[PDB]
Amino acid sequence: STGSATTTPIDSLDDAYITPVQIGTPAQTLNLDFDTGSSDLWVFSSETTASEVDGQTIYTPSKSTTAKLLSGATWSISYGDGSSSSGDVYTDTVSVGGLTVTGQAVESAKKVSSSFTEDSTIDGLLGLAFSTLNTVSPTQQKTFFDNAKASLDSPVFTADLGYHAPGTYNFGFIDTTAYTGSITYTAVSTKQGFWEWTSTGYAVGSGTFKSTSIDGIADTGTTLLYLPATVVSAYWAQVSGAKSSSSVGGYVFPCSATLPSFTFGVGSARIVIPGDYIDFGPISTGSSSCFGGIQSSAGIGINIFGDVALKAAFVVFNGATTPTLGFASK
Ligand SMILES: CC[C@H](C)[C@H](NC(=O)C[C@H](O)[C@H](CC1CCCCC1)NC(=O)CCNC(=O)[C@H](Cc1ccccc1)NC(=O)N1CCC(N)CC1)C(=O)NCc1cnc(C)nc1N
Repeated sequence: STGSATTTPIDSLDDAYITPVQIGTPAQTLNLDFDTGSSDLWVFSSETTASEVDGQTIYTPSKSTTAKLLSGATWSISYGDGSSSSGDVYTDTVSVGGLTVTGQAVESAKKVSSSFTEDSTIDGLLGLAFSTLNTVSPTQQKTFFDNAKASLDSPVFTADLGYHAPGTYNFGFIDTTAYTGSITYTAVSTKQGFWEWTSTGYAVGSGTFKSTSIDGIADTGTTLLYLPATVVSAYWAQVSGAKSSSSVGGYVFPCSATLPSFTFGVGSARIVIPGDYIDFGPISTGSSSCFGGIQSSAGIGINIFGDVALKAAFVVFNGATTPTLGFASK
């Protein structure tokens, strides 16, 4: 079996992408953020504190006939930017663009951090990392992809994010009409529970390619691209006026400057990110200073290939026994 769903940017900056998901019987459609950097499927619901919901669509367990409370199970997660959510657990039917999985763990939020409440376009998350990161206690639960793996024509899923436009999430097959040239596969380390791989190097603009190993994770749930201090400093040095701002918390540049492209290595292949992709707008309404899409990871503890890098490629997440990552131009 297979499934295909359209993913849409939440705002004109591509800060995040939402995908419609059918939950329960009869279906209750919620727009979730697909996150390959987490392994929990949580949603706003009729249980969430009333004061913590501001326009999001909620899931109503009592309205679903397939819904069933997972007695004693609880969840609690906190993300890299500090956001947090927690609540109880249910099992129910979940369909993503045709692909149906019964008995999927649906984590119902009882508490959500203020950053979530302020975000009316995101109804919840669908984690696509490795099941080892699931926070359901005391009985860990499997992810949606893990649950469908056995029924898919191919234990894979693909990410095709668009720049200032809609994209596609496919489950169980490769659309050979969606990319150009060949697909380059690279080893994945599942040790930390992430889609962790190693880039082979980089280039700034038309500069010479630098051979250097960069260890990072493929995370659709992260907006920007976070690389080592040395790499990031070399990029912004090619932009007149750019500088690291203490007050803003990152690299900023004059809104009128042209950004050079950024190249990252996949094996012997190279993926090119257009400079337009790296512009994230005025730091503040009306400002002539703009925020950069490539920032330092010196503080994170790991490099992150977020949407900024991913949307420049057709990405294959091969969940075989020996998982791999596939990158192609498009
Ligand atoms: C089981 C935890 C799980 C693995 C967890 N995983 C993650 O945090 C990675 C995951 O991909 C999450 C998923 C996000 C979380 C926030 C809401 C949207 C989804 N990603 C991040 O945290 C990346 C940092 N945040 C982001 O990149 C958000 C994403 C966003 C976009 C639109 C609207 C709202 C949020 N955007 C931005 O920060 N920016 C974009 C806008 C730009 N103008 C400002 C910068 C984790 O590592 N948590 C850290 C953690 C906490 N506590 C402990 C004890 N250990 C930990 N490792």
